[PDB]
Amino acid sequence: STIEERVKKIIGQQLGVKQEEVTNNASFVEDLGADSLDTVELVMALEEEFDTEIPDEEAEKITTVQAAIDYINGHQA
Repeated sequence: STIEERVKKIIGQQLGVKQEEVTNNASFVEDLGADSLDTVELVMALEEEFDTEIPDEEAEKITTVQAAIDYINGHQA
């Protein structure tokens, strides 16, 4: 669906990066660098995309992007 294909973007923009280096198994946080506009942003995005205030507690599990997908999918599957 148009959830993941967009997720990458969210992380590709939110975190602030290009639209190519975005994969489905990269700890953007440490891997790349998301210690400011990581969740604080991703949340809103991933939130606007549907509705799920991804809490840091659970955000630490979405360090990457895929998790952010399997997460939004693990809710409405």
